[PDB]
Amino acid sequence: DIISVALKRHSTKAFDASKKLTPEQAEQIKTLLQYSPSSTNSQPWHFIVASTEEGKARVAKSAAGNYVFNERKMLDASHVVVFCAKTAMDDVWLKLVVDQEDADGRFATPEAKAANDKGRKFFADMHRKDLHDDAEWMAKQVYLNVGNFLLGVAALGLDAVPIEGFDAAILDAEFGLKEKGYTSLVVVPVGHHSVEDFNATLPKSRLPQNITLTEV
Amino acid sequence: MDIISVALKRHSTKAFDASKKLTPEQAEQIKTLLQYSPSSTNSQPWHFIVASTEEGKARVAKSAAGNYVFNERKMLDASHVVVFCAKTAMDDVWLKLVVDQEDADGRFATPEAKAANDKGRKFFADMHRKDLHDDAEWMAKQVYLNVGNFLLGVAALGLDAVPIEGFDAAILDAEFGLKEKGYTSLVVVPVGHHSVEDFNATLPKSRLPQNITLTEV
Ligand SMILES: Cc1cc2nc3c(=O)[nH]c(=O)nc-3n(C[C@H](O)[C@H](O)[C@H](O)COP(=O)(O)O)c2cc1C
Ligand SMILES: Cc1cc2nc3c(=O)[nH]c(=O)nc-3n(C[C@H](O)[C@H](O)[C@H](O)COP(=O)(O)O)c2cc1C
Ligand SMILES: NC(=O)N/N=C/c1ccc([N+](=O)[O-])o1
Ligand SMILES: NC(=O)N/N=C/c1ccc([N+](=O)[O-])o1
Repeated sequence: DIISVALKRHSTKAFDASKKLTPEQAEQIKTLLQYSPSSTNSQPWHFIVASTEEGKARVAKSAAGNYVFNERKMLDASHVVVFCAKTAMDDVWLKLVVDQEDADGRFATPEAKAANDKGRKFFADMHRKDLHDDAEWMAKQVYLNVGNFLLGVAALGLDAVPIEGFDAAILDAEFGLKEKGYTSLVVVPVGHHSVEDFNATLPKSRLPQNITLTEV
Repeated sequence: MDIISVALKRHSTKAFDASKKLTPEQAEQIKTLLQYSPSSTNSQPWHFIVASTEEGKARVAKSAAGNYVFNERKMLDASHVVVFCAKTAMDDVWLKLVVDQEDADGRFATPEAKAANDKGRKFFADMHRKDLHDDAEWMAKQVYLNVGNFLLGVAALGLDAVPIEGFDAAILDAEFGLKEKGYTSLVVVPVGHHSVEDFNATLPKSRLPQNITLTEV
């Protein structure tokens, strides 16, 4: 079941470059990215899915300097997902989200739509006008998406590794993200592990629940 | 179902049936999901409060105050309610705890492997706690990743849930003495079975189209 998946998945340290996702799997990973929940359904994100050699090479430019030992993961995997967050929460995006919810038939009346918009703005304004942490708030939603994604891809029988060891300034510049209103946060190569993936057979290790978990 | 079915079917439950409890097996399963989430460097910079008694849930629900009152019943009515907390600072005792646990579990072939893993972990941790002074946000991001893993996992178990940011973290922290223990509350997730008042159970899901959010290269 899903608990078996959670207990058996791992962060892949080396990919077999001959092993590709099926077209079906490639569509399934896009669906996972799209259907993640987020605060107010704000979906404050953009994904770059690199599957060509040229595309993956562009992403791998970010595995520079002290991050060079992540480069092969980006090159050898089948599909490499760059998770990006918006850099500021703007009204046009808030309108885009509520209009999409309306198109999907979530509102019975104009009043219901207006109440949803008002509630979304309560949370958005708390972050972007009061706390001034909307960049962080949106980034947190993207990390939530990554968590959904890693479990989902494992459940599809695919290997992956989440990567923070990359140069986001290089990756942003490579895809012109800043000027488009986004910034790169996590890179996740997806594919099938190779024999060089020493982590595939190592035991999982987590802190005991008697440290991390209180029942009340 | 496959996992894509779960992703397409799950929803944020707006009202729970307080008579429908998790089985003992399910209660163990949700704790496993919390524990086994990945995180940057396996830093696991988190604490979970799992409230299953009516007394415990009532206390968590004290945080649904003021502008957050319309999340109160979700917290009272679900079988189990999980409070996801992050560490407020990444200290060296914790970094040692994590590498010592990895060693106990058998991840290192030699003392040199263990040292190299420790060195690599500190490379990342020090970038945040020393260069950028943003380790609190870095750790909070790992907690959000855990929440994403959790919501999909509990849905795949056939359980309803809702992630909640609409709560007063000052009240919740004080209620469980979190700050003085070195933690702060970020997300509350009631888990159980929806009630007849869950208007969201039958509404269509809505997401932005991929032509807006997704570029293939
Ligand atoms: C946000 C995030 C960033 C990570 N960055 C890297 C990375 O740059 N390179 C790498 O090899 N592993 C990376 N990892 C993998 C972690 O070390 C791994 O998740 C952790 O040790 C737990 O092991 P598991 O993923 O096999 O369960 C990262 C994980 C997360 C969650
Ligand atoms: C971090 C986070 C916090 C949220 N906070 C609340 C909340 O306080 N109350 C609530 O009813 N729903 C909350 N939601 C639910 C979102 O509105 C919901 O995830 C989004 O509309 C997408 O719908 P779905 O979860 O049904 O797919 C939150 C979701 C996330 C991810
Ligand atoms: N943040 C969200 O996604 N949605 N929040 C919904 C609600 C409903 C009641 C409250 N509340 O804060 O009382 O937040
Ligand atoms: N951040 C992590 O969890 N683990 N990182 C592992 C590695 C391995 C190589 C690199 N790197 O940055 O080149 O990071």
